[PDB]
Amino acid sequence: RHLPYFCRGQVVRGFGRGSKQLGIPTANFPEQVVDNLPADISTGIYYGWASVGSGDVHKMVVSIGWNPYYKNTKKSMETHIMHTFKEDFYGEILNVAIVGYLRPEKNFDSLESLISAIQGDIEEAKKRLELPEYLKIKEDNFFQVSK
Ligand SMILES: Cc1cc2nc3c(=O)[nH]c(=O)nc-3n(C[C@H](O)[C@H](O)[C@H](O)COP(=O)(O)O)c2cc1C
Ligand SMILES: Nc1ncnc2c1ncn2[C@@H]1O[C@H](COP(=O)(O)OP(=O)(O)O)[C@@H](O)[C@H]1O
Ligand SMILES: [Mg+2]
Repeated sequence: RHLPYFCRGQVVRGFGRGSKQLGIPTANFPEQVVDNLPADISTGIYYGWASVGSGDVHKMVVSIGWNPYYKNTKKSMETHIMHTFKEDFYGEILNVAIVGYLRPEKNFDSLESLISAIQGDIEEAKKRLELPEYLKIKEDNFFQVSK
């Protein structure tokens, strides 16, 4: 209902061990950005398009979850871009267009099942983003302003 959702934010570090350890880096936005999501953007896994600073637009998956740590029930958001970056981009602006919903959050009983799930979400996102209604969002002026 609030898709496609467009937002931009500084890329910031997270806590615990980064998902770089899984070969699947996940970029965070400051709390200010996540707080401005409409409530109807429920938790779960979404897919869409992203660029960093003035770079090209690439396919991405976003995880929207509950934060265990802040007062009230604050959400969290983290984006994995399906593009190999030559270096990190902390502090740069990540521009995102969230275009579709993949699945609700799920509980997994091992890292094996978690990693397999994430890889499957990525492969499914790549397929869904080829649909003409989603492929066109790559060309949105939203992304053209950043170049
Ligand atoms: C596409 C995608 C889907 C995810 N799905 C789930 C999920 O269904 N359930 C869950 O508990 N964690 C899920 N995660 C969580 C990541 O494994 C977790 O947030 C990890 O700690 C990344 O944060 P980090 O940068 O601190 O490592 C998902 C992550 C991604 C990228
Ligand atoms: N494909 C990519 N998608 C998301 N982040 C990437 C990607 N390639 C490199 N990065 C870098 O990885 C960082 C995320 O790594 P991660 O291990 O998840 O740590 P953290 O969540 O604490 O920032 C991003 O802030 C960014 O600088
Ligand atoms: Mg991360």
